[PDB]
Amino acid sequence: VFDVLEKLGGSVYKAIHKETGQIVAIKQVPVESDLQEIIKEISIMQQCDSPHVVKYYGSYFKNTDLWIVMEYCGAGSVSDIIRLRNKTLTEDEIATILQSTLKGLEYLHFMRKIHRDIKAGNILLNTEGHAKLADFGVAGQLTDTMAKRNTVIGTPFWMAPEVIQEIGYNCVADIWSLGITAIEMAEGKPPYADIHPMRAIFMIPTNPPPTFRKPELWSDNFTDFVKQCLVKSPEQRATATQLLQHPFVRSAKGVSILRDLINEAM
Repeated sequence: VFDVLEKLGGSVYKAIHKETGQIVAIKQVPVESDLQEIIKEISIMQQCDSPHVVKYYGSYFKNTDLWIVMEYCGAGSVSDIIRLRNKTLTEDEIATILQSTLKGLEYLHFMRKIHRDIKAGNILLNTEGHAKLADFGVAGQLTDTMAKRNTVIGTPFWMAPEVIQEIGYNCVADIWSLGITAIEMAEGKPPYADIHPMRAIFMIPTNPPPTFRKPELWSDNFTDFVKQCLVKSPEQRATATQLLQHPFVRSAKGVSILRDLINEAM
């Protein structure tokens, strides 16, 4: 049923679906492990149907292992691509990638889900250059009787001020994480990266919004895009829908402009 090839990363494999020839990824996890986040991730992906979100195809038991079958993203994460090439991204490459990422967020947020771990390591590119959100293992779900989440969770440098403070928060926590991700893609690491993450988390609520390390390298469009994402007040912060109309994003080139990037990395 599945013809497993090489190890890409328990662990991840490339495989063919012998009934279609379609390539998939199969994550192998031993059943006797902590499956808490695997369970949450799959429950969230099962509810999603979007070309900007990694798809889940199903699960199997095999010799005391659990095999999870998922959409295959050939180029890997944006973070991998940056390491492989040893180069940060250009304004155009970032505008294209984040346009698709924002369509993913617009979809999730309409569906009442907060990803909670947006960062370059969790945006995946397929070989045609289409970005997809992955890794839903700490995602939150809003409901009728729960209009805010309050769990302090995510990855420290990318966490929104309101997520760190005790107050509840909603989907726009992800928009803060996206601004940090824009900086990470342009500069190679998030603000506060050289300081202890348990120290940085206490600074995030009290400090002014982060800026670019070298403001002179970047256009006014890109500079303004990051400013809007990183508005400290959650109630004032732009939505994903609104940011898709931002001049930095709405004029983004087609995915053809990432062909250099993928080819070089792969």
